[PDB]
Amino acid sequence: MQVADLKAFSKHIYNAYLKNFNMTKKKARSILTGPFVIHDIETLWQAEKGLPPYKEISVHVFYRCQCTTVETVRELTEFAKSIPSFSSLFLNDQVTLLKYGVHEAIFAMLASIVNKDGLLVANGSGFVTREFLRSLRKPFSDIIEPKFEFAVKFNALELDDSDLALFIAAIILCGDRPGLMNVPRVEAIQDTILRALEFHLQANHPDAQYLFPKLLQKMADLRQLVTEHAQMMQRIKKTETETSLHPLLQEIYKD
Amino acid sequence: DLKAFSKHIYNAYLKNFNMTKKKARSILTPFVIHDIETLWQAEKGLVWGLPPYKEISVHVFYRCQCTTVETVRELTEFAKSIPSFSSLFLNDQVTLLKYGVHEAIFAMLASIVNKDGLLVANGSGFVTREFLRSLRKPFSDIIEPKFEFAVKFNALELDDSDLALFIAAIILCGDRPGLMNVPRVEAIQDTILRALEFHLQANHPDAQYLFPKLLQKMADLRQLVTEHAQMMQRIKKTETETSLHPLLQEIYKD
Ligand SMILES: Cc1cnc(-c2ccc(C(F)(F)F)cc2)n1Cc1ccccc1OCCC[C@@H](C)CC(=O)O
Ligand SMILES: Cc1cnc(-c2ccc(C(F)(F)F)cc2)n1Cc1ccccc1OCCC[C@@H](C)CC(=O)O
Repeated sequence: MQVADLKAFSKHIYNAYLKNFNMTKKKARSILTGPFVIHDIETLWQAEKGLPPYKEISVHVFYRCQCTTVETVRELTEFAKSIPSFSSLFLNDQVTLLKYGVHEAIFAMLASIVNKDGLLVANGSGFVTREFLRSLRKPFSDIIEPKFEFAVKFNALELDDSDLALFIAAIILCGDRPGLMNVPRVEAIQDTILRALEFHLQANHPDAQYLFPKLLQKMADLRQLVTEHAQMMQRIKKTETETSLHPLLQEIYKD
Repeated sequence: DLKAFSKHIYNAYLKNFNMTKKKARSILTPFVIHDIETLWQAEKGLVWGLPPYKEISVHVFYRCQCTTVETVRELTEFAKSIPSFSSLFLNDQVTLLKYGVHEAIFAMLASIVNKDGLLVANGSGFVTREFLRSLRKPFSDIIEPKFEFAVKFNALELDDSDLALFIAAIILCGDRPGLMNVPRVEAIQDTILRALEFHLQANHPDAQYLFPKLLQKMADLRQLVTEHAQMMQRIKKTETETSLHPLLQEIYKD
C-alpha cells in the first residue's frame, strides 16, 4: 500500500466517522467554548424534566452512563462496518473485535466531550460537572474519576476528528483480542491503519513532535484503563445486587 | 447504463487483445506442429529472447511462458479501462491482476483452442493436443487440464462481446487475499455481472440457463488455477534447471 493509497484510506475512515457518530470533537469544542449545568440533585432532577426505576442518585447516574455507553456501542458498530476491510471479516471476528475494543474506543472518545470541569451529556444539551460526579458514593465515583484523569492528559495531544477517526479505527482493528479466527488479516488491516495514521500526523501536525509514539502509548494506557474499569464493573456486579446492567453490556463483560 | 457499459468494455477488449475469438475461429475453419520436426521447422520457419535450449518440453514450457506473460500485459491495459478499476487502491489493483490474470488467461484460452490443439504464433501455427500430450511429465499434466475446460466452455458458444464482460467479472473478483476494499470490488463486480446478464438476454435469447452456467464456469476456473498453482510448485521444485519469468515468480510467490 502506497502513500497515496493511505491518503485516500484516511478520507474513507474519516467519512465513516462523520457519517456515524453524532458527536464529533468539532461539535463538542464549539459547544464547550460557547447548555444546562447539572451540578447537584436540584439541577439533575430539573434536567430530568426509559431507565430502571429510580433507586438512588449514585445508581441512577450509573444507569445513565449505561444509556450513553449503549448508544455509543451501536455507533461504533456502524463505524466499524464502514471501515474498508471490516465487513469482509469473519462475523465471529467482527463481534470479537467489537466486544473487546469498543470500551477502549468509548473512553478515547469521551475525552472529546470532556474538559476539566465536567462533561457534555444529552447531545450537548446538558453538562455534568466533574465535581458532582466525584460526589456520588463509592464505588460509582471511583469508576468515573480515572476516565477524566485520562481524558485531560489526552486532549493535551490536541487531536482533531480526522486524527481520531484513525486512532479509533486502530483500536477496533486490534489483532491481539483473544479468540480471533484470522489474526494475521486483522493484523494486516491494523497495520495499514497505523501506517495511514503515521502519515496523517505528518501532514496535519507537522511541528508536533513525537506524536505517533505518544499515541501508541495512549493505546496501551487505554488497555489498562479498560482492565481497571472492567475490574470495577465486576465489583459492582457483586457488591450492588440491587443495581442492573443492560443485556448488551451483560454479553460484553460475559468473558 | 448497462447496454452502454457493455459496448465500452467490448471496445476495451478489441483495443487490448490482438487475437479475439472472432479472428481465431475464421482461421481454425496455419502450419501444424505435431512432432519434433514440425516444431524445429516452426522454430526456423515461423517467427513469433529465450533460454538456451535444454530440451523440447522445457522449450515448449518457455513458450507457454513467453505467451502467458504477453497476455498478462494485455489484461493489465484492458483493466485500466473497466470503469472505476482505476479509482480503486493501487494496491488492490495489483492484488486483483495477480490473483485473477490466470483465470482470465484460461477463459480466453478456449477462444484459440479446439479439440485437436491451439493456435500459436499469433495465428501462424497450430499445435496439436496430441503433441502436447506427448511431452514428458510434469509438462503433460500442466497442459491437458486446460483443454478439457477449453472444450466444454466452448460448447457454451460465447462470442467476444460476452467474453469481454466475463473477463472483467473475473478480474473484478472481490475474493482475493489481501484486498483492502472488498465491498467496492464486489460492487463493480456486481454491475459487471448485471451487465453481462442483460447482455446475454440480448445476445443469446433462446439460450436457457446460460448466465448461471457462466457463474459455475467462473467457479470452475478458481479450482483449475488452484490445481495449476499446485502443479507449478512441482516445477519450481523438480525442474530446477528450468527457470520462470520474473513476472511469473511475482504472481506465484504467495
Ligand atoms: C462515556 C460517557 C459519556 N457520557 C457519560 C455519562 C453521561 C452522563 C452521565 C450522567 F448524567 F448520568 F451523569 C453519566 C455518564 N459517560 C460515562 C462516563 C463518563 C466519564 C467517566 C465515567 C463514565 O462511565 C463509566 C461507567 C460506564 C458503565 C456504567 C457502562 C460501561 O462501562 O459500559
Ligand atoms: C494460454 C496459452 C496461449 N498460448 C499458449 C501456448 C502457445 C504456444 C505453445 C508452443 F507449443 F508453441 F510452445 C505453447 C503454449 N498457452 C499456454 C497453454 C495452452 C494450453 C494449455 C496450457 C497452457 O499453458 C500452461 C503453462 C503456462 C506456464 C508455463 C506459465 C503460466 O502458468 O503462467
